[PDB]
Amino acid sequence: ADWAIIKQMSRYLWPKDSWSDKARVLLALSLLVGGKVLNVHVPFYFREIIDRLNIDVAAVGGTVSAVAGAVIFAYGASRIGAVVSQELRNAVFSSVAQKAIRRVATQTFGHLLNLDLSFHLSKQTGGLTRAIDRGTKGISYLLTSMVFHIVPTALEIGMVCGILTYQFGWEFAAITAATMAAYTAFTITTTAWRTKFRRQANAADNAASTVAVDSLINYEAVKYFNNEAYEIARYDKALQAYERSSIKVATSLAFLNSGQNIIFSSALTLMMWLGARGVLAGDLSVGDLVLINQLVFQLSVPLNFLGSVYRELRQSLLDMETLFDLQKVNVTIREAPNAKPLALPKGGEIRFENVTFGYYPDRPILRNLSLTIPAGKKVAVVGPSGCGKSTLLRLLFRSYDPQQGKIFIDDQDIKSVTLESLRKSIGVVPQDTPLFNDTVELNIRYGNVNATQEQVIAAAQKAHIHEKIISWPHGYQTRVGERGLMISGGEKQRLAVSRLILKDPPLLFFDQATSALDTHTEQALMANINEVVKEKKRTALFVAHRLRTIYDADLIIVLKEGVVVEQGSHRELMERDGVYAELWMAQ
Amino acid sequence: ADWAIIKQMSRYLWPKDSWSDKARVLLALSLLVGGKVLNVHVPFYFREIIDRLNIDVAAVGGTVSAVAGAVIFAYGASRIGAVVSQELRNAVFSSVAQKAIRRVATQTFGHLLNLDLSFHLSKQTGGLTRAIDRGTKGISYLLTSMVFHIVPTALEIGMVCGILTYQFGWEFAAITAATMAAYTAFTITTTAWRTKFRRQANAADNAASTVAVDSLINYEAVKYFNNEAYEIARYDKALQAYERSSIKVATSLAFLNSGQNIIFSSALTLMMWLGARGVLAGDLSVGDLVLINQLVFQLSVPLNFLGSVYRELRQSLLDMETLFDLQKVNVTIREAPNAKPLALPKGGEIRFENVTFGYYPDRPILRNLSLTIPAGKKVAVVGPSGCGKSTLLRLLFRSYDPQQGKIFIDDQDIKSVTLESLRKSIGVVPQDTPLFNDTVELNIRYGNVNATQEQVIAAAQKAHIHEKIISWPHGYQTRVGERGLMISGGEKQRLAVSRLILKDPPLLFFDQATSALDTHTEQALMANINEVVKEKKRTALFVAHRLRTIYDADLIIVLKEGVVVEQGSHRELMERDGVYAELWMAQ
Ligand SMILES: Nc1ncnc2c1ncn2[C@@H]1O[C@H](COP(=O)(O)OP(=O)(O)OP(=O)(O)O)[C@@H](O)[C@H]1O
Ligand SMILES: Nc1ncnc2c1ncn2[C@@H]1O[C@H](COP(=O)(O)OP(=O)(O)OP(=O)(O)O)[C@@H](O)[C@H]1O
Ligand SMILES: [Mg+2]
Ligand SMILES: [Mg+2]
Repeated sequence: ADWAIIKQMSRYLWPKDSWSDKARVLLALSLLVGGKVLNVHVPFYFREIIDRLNIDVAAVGGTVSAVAGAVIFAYGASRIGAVVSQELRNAVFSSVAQKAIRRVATQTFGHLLNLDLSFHLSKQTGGLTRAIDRGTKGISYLLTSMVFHIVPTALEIGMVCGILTYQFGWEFAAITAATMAAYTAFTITTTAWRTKFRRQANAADNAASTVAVDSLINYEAVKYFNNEAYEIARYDKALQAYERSSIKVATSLAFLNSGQNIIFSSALTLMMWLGARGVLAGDLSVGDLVLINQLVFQLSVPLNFLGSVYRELRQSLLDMETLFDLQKVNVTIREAPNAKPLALPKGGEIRFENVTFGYYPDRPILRNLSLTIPAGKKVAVVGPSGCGKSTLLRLLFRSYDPQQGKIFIDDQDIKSVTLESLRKSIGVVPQDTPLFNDTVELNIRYGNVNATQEQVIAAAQKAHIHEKIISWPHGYQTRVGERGLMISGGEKQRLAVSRLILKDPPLLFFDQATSALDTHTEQALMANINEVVKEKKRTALFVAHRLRTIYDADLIIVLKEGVVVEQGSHRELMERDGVYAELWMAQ
Repeated sequence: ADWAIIKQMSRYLWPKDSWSDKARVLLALSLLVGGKVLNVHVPFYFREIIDRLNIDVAAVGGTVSAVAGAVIFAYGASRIGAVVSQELRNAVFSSVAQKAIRRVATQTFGHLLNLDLSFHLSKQTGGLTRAIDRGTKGISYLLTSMVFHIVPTALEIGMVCGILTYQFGWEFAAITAATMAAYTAFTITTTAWRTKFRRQANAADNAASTVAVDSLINYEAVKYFNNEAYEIARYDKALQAYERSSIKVATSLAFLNSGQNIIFSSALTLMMWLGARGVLAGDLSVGDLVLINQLVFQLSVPLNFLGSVYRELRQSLLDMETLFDLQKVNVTIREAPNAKPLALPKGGEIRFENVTFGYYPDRPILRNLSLTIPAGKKVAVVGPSGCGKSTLLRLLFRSYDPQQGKIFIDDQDIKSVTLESLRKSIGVVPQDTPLFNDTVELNIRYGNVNATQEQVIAAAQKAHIHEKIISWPHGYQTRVGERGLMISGGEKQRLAVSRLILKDPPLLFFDQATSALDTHTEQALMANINEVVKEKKRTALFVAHRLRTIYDADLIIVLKEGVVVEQGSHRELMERDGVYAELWMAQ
């Protein structure tokens, strides 16, 4: 299972473009091998010191150079060389690992921004970004563990087994092979038993994080309804589950490490018994026994390093499948192949044909819908609340596809049109208008990020917000706060209208753009919007509950129960005495 | 500096309540000392094996029991005992560490929920929860490092210095003291040089995380204005800064580890030179030399463990000051001492007296404001957009304090009244109404979490939303999505009205509660709200831009430029021919 994830992740070890990080990888591998070779030499120099001081105890000599000085310096310099080269390849491979981090994070964020609207509506705000940054931390930790601690250790077992089989009998090879067999059997058994606790801890951690994020987003809601203790209790219960699972994780890791060190230390005892038997039989010397012990002990050091941090490693593994499964989710809003960009031969003629749509398959909202928005005219869509008139503005934008029927913009099915050209041809003021946690000028220029300050000021006049922004102390640098909450709702809505004005699209969709404005302000703003639409011959589609802003619309579409019940102008709908008349007579 | 943070954190080692986690701490410390003692015995048993196999090479014997069997088993069993007791105290102290994690996280979340509104408006959504969970990870990692790797290592230097000074000369004590001096000097110098890179990496990581979170919150904004590439580029630049700083961090950690291992291995070489000189002079034996080397090497193992994970440790330290500084921020909205709960002798008579307020000190918004909301009457506050009429509803709630003047609810200054009683006496429908990412029924029952299903259904009828919820497939279990975006805005607003209805407060504040509703729906909802207010004699304060919902209000307050320009009823404001007349004649 996880072998597939490791195979997919291995492409970041071997990039095919830069060729300089390839040189860094090769240099890190060469320093890895050199460090392991020096680390395996240092027991040989210790054996040489032991033997030269043991056999030369009878003759009188000095330790400066006569007996053991050169090999003392050799031992010290080889220890220094081993550790220095290990840290040097750590420093070298750090750059490759961090470049892989930035590339993975940017790619995954870019895939997130192209996912469907339904996924982003049904997710949790904290969960996605937690998956992103925790997955990047996982990539970094797992790459650094595999290159820094796992491969060097496996190479250490390789050379230790080879040297103990070469310089000594096959008995040591048999002992170490049985040790690796028992070690692997114990490790896989206890890992198959440790997986439940570690996935439960991750699930409870995610639950606690989502509780905290959802409580902090709705801080005004928790203070308005005095549910601070309720949110604290919810967070506390989630953390109770998390600490129970984490205690089980740690308690079962201290069984893994304990048992695998039982196996390793029993191996060390048996090998030292074989060495003692060899020493007493005259085959081996004291230095050979200390060589055996030192080799196996220097093998122990990386092994209990891996045992100590196994929690973080395998945590990064389940972070691997959660982030990669986030990358593997498909998009249901896909461009048809060989798709031409959207063209507007005449004005933005929008035509719905037999459109049937429901976010849930058992509840159709638009039911056999068929409406024709004329080209270049101001068109108003009215109706009861929840009737499905702001679901036009997100299904015409192709955030959702109809189950039946087709949508045409100038006789072009929007399914057979590139998403990029369609979404640049449509500008919409959303019903709720959250702003980025930045200044006023940045939020205004978000409509066209490469627009100059004069265009931003012009869109500020056209949205009837500029004089207020001048009257403020910070001017256009006034911070709007989190989700545009440090300014008033009417000013925030006018900023959204300013974004639409600065974008200047052929198709304009206003989803109650004057809902939070007083009568004078909405009157002036509607005057500016109407003269913009009439001057540029834009196809403007106004979804509005305030009928007094759209009584001069060219076409008024009354939408009830997801079907057009009546169309026509204001006066025609008055002599129809229909649903629009009942809406208007109720003032 | 950081010593103060460690002192403050040390209270979680010594809890004063449970006394059972105190027993766990003592058991972990006892197993710590026992494991270190056994780990220091195992070189002594290796020395004994070496000596018994060296001096007894002349006489013929077997290794089973005659020469070295008992001490081979002693060596192996002591190694097993050391590692087993180390992992056992890790398992024991894990529970104490995790309980400290849950307590710290719950306390810090609770302090966050009681902070000021201004702090929550001016913060970043990702940043606070990232600080919380990353600080909890820091608490866990730093406690486990200090009890698991730092104190055991310091105890190891203690016993290694003591044993080498006891069994051998003062020369080894002088060498090891000079080694500790050089080690500490190098470590503090390179740590003072490493702090810049590690704080820059944390700052860039926070910047990248905030960019990602702000982009994902505004997914509809980035798709509506086609700024996916812009957000990807912003995230990529932040990640560029992060990877540059992380590469510098790792490159400077591989200098710390390299140099401190230079110092340690030079110490080991010098001590083995002294041991060789002692062996050649007849004072020492071969086993004593291997004892020296084994003691110092088993000291090396924890030291390069700390060197390998020093990044994570000191990262947890700067997480310590960021989370603790989050806990040290004060609240400016504080209850007066000896504060009595809010009483309502007559109805909810609200009176503003000379109130002067501005979120920025250089821009007053309410300027010498003086209005008197009568008791038990429906009162409407109208005015231009941005005039400061929804800043009444958050300054009467005491989310902000006035700079000058006082606010009275039944002749009780709300500054001299407990926040809990004041905020339970006030229920408000906010201007924007985000919902929790849960079902419809949970969002409705958030008004009173301990209310039964019949009361939830009753508030659903009174908010004119129930029949729609029945018509849905999932009923009251319909998920509303992130921030209530998987339902329509009118239905979301009616759910907020339902929360206010279920809360049933004495004071009702509606901040444009019918802004996203059609004329029939707002007419029916206003009928239900008006009969609720009249039946229970509630003091209802309606902030509304739709004047047709509040033409029957008992008092209409016209608020322009932050001062009451005119009051009175609808008819009186008509014969005044003032600002309200100009609002109404503009229809
Ligand atoms: N995923 C979804 N996204 C949007 N609406 C959904 C979804 N699932 C179910 N619905 C329901 O489908 C209906 C679609 O109506 P729509 O959202 O267009 O109303 P609206 O025109 O926005 O009304 P208003 O503008 O007054 O809020 C809503 O009542 C909503 O409750
Ligand atoms: N942190 C802040 N939160 C809210 N408003 C702020 C803040 N800082 C400054 N302001 C300004 O203070 C004024 C307060 O007015 P308020 O937000 O009550 O207007 P409003 O009643 O919401 O008008 P509308 O309902 O038409 O948007 C606003 O004009 C706003 O620009
Ligand atoms: Mg709508
Ligand atoms: Mg308002």
